[PDB]
Amino acid sequence: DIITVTLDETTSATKSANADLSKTNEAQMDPLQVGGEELQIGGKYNFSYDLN
Amino acid sequence: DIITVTLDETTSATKSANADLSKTNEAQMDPLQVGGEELQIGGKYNFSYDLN
Repeated sequence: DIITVTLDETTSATKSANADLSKTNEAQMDPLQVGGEELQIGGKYNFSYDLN
Repeated sequence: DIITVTLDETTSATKSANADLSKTNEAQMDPLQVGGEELQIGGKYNFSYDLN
């Protein structure tokens, strides 16, 4: 038996995925000055730091 | 038995998170002058400081 087929096909598929991570640090301190002079810890260490 | 499936799928998912921290200090004092002369504590220390 003869049967006619209408070819009408349309398929479409998409997918996506993304990720992000970020972190930052910034800590800075000038040498501490008390009494007109620069404070010293130990023998050669200041009250200062720098992180980045 | 023949069953027709209509492919209609749509999924979407998002997520986000962020954080902040901040701190600052700024203390400054000029050398104290009383009586026309610069006050001295101990033998060599002023009344001044500088923090940052």
